[PDB]
Amino acid sequence: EKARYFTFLLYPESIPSDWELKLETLGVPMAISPLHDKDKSSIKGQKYKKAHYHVLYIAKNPVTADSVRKKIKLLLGEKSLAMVQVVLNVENMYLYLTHESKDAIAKKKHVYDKADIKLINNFDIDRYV
Ligand SMILES: [Cl-]
Ligand SMILES: [Cl-]
Ligand SMILES: [Cl-]
Ligand SMILES: [Cl-]
Ligand SMILES: [Cl-]
Ligand SMILES: [Cl-]
Ligand SMILES: [Cl-]
Ligand SMILES: [Cl-]
Ligand SMILES: [Cl-]
Ligand SMILES: [Cl-]
Ligand SMILES: [Cl-]
Ligand SMILES: [Mn+2]
Repeated sequence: EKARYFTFLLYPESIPSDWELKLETLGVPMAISPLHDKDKSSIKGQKYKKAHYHVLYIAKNPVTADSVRKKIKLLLGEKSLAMVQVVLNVENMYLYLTHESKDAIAKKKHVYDKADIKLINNFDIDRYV
């Protein structure tokens, strides 16, 4: 029930305006997706999912997803995050940030620009695969 690689979603309405600088205070590598403003909705009668970011988070040692959730809530506020997911395939999850994983492309998801990925704490995907 512990892991090193995690992902979670952040939504503009429920994060502080200085959320990115606050993540920059943590001591773990992260990759932040481009803004996902054009993802297809799962809600009957809507077109777009609520604009959000995806964060790929690399713990230093094996930890629980709950521990990561509590850490981000203490940093960004209780309303900032509902849950944290474990990542088992870190390369595919990195590519998912721009919907360029094989599964994202199979599902015809909206492709984003890799230039809009933000790396914190010298994230380098080659180290984690
Ligand atoms: Cl930290
Ligand atoms: Cl962006
Ligand atoms: Cl850690
Ligand atoms: Cl951690
Ligand atoms: Cl833990
Ligand atoms: Cl995964
Ligand atoms: Cl997918
Ligand atoms: Cl999509
Ligand atoms: Cl596209
Ligand atoms: Cl890249
Ligand atoms: Cl750095
Ligand atoms: Mn998305």
